[PDB]
Amino acid sequence: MEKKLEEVKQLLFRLELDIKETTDLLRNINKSIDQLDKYNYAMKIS
Amino acid sequence: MEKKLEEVKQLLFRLELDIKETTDLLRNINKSIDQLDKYNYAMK
Amino acid sequence: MEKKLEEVKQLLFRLELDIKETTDLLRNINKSIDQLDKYNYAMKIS
Amino acid sequence: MEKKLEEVKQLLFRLELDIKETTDLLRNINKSIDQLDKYNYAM
Repeated sequence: MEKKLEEVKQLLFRLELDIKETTDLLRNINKSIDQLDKYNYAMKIS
Repeated sequence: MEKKLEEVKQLLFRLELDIKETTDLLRNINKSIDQLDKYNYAMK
Repeated sequence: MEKKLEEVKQLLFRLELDIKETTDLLRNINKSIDQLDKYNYAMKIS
Repeated sequence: MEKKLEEVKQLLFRLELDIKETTDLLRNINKSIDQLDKYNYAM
């Protein structure tokens, strides 16, 4: 079982990395949309 | 096996916290996107 | 920008579903760990 | 943003593969747990 638990641990590390890389990409996208927000605020509201 | 179970239990929980942060970010992005639609509605 | 955000919306939604599947999986793993703990503890106090 | 979204697509693909691989492993672990219980009545 301990062998199998180690296999689980290694897959959890993979999922953890998947989420890390995905979140980093989301932060990039988030900044992009924030810029679009500020642009459209200036254009349409102010 | 006790220690190994603890190892996995700890890692599971840390990953749950990470995923929570991802979910928060998703919420924020969706709110920013909704803000854009709001400008189209309100400007006009 | 329109269809660019459309694609964003599609990806965000796909990710939302994948996150749900991941969190469910993590709870399922935790259940298995909990059961293994029950057996291990039973051995320890025997 | 085009290329960043493509990278997101690739990460979702990898995530989904990894979810499936983990699900498959867990199924096998749960079978072992069932065997533990099968032979647990008499310690």
